[PDB]
Amino acid sequence: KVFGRCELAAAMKRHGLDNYRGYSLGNWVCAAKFESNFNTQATNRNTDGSTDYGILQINSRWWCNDGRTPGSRNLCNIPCSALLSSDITASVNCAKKIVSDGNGMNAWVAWRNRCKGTDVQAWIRGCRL
Ligand SMILES: [Cl-]
Ligand SMILES: [Cl-]
Repeated sequence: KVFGRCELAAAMKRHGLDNYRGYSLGNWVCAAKFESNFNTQATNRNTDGSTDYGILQINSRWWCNDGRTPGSRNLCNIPCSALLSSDITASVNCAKKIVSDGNGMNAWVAWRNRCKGTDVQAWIRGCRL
C-alpha cells in the first residue's frame, strides 16, 4: 500500500509514535517519506547482503529474519515479510525497539540526512489527526 501523508500520520498516531521517546509525529512521517516514499512494499538490498524492508526500511542485519542474511539477528522477532504488510503494526512495534536502543532516530540514515534539524511539523500540517 502507498500511504497518503495524512493517512500515515494518523495511523502512526494511533500506534503510539507521536512523541515516542521524544520524537514528534512529523519526524516519523518525514523518515517514512524518504525511506520508502510511503510504500509498505519497499525493499532495498545493502552492500553487506542484508535487506531493508517496509515503510521504515528496517534492516535484516539486526531486526528481522529473511532467511538469507547469514549471521544476522532478529531482534524484533519477526519475519521481514511481516514488515511489508499494508497494516503498519509490525513496522511500528519494531521501530519502537530500534529508536529505544540508544541511537534514537539516527538509526534511519534518511532521517539523519533529510529530516533532523528541519521543520518536521510541516509533514503533518493540514492533517486531521
Ligand atoms: Cl538469516
Ligand atoms: Cl533520542
